[PDB]
Amino acid sequence: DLGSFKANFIDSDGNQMTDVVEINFADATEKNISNLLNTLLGRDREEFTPYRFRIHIPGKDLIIDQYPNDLLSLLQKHGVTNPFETTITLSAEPQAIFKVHAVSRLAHRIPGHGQPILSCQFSPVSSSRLATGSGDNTARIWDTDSGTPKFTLKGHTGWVLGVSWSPDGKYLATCSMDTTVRVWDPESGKQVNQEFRGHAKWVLALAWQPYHLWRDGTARLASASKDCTVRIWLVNTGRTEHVLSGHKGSVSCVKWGGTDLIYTGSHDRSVRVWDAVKGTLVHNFTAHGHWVNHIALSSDHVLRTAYHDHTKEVPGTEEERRAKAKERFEKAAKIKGKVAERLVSASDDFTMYLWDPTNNGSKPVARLLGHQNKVNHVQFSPDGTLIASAGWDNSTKLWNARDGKFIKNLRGHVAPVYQCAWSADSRLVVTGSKDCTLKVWNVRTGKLAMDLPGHEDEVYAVDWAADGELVASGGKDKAVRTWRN
Repeated sequence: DLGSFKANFIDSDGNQMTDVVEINFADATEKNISNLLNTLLGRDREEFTPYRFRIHIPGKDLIIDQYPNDLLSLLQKHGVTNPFETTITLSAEPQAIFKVHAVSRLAHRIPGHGQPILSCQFSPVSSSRLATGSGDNTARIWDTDSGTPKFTLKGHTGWVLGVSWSPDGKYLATCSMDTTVRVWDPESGKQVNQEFRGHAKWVLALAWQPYHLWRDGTARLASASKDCTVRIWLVNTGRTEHVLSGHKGSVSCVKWGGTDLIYTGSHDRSVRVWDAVKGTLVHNFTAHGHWVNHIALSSDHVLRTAYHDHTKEVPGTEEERRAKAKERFEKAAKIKGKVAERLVSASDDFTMYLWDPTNNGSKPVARLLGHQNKVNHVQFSPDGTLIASAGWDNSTKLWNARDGKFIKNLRGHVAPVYQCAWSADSRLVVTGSKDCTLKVWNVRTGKLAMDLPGHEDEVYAVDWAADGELVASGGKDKAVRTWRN
């Protein structure tokens, strides 16, 4: 009946995935073509990768990201005069094997904090445990199964600006205006040893060393401070291994990547890359024309949870745990077959820069222009294909993580957007706003999927648990809220 076409399958790198193959238009659904590609690649029936396909419109420079209900008509609409003897290039984008359901309603409101919540993060193990940091000088651990307080972590004498679980879930770290970092046991609620002292001013951000890189029988932890330095701590002994010095202004943000590089952004308007093992400066990016206050790595989500994944399988031994954590990172961070993390940074002049240190050094991949006010948060999607940026201009913007191109606005908030958080399958993003709402966005369609009123005041912090089940939020009204499907 309907005709056929030759298909040229290329991956995200632009490399041909299989030899050219003929496909009937009658069979040309995304599902069937995805099934076909999996088959051509020799995959096992039970190990198929779900593909979506960007269609390269023959005769022009347009790439369609949303697969059409009828391929033939899409081609004819675009003036493909001979659809039956033109090779169609299809970019294959692998999708998550699992699906995260959009949260849709309040699960629990839990009061406890006496001042605003500034930070919140789920355990990398499951959504059953949540941590928050507050201007009441405490962190808290919450039982999200029942919506009850679990532990109050007291000891800090200034605002808790950040909480961060160790990637294996065994520790929680907190940083504070009191110039200290504290490490806690989230199962017992007890502080581990003494406070980490050394910074001269407020401690602004934390980054755990990825689990698969731990050595000397200890976890390592990086802290960024207003004192313009980063310190690397040995967690077991509380000793500072390295002081990363050179920034001429406050180090507002810090990330620790899967090849043992540390990344920093500063009010001295620079973004720097450091060798964590040697404590030496590797790259100094000076493109920004204003204070840098936020950075993100393409690999953040996979490094956030070490060996913990959607399978809920935890390997038995230290070695196996390391191996699985490493394998997950390398599978997620390889571009063109080589491990290569990307970095995005934001300055107060509304600008973002996209970096590929491995392949570009200090020449940025792209400059990301479009926001009409400051960026308050930026996150790569877990699969590293997209960037979401939360703006003071009431918008969240989506960008291509490969070339920095603007893709679409997420419009809906009526006040500054303070944070965003990706679902683990890269399909959804949740945002929290000054307007006291959370909104869940369908990334593929660009549309509001779910609107979540409830908070009595501004929302400062949001997280989407890696297992997908719960979203958490907190802000000026002091009570934590969890959200469920």
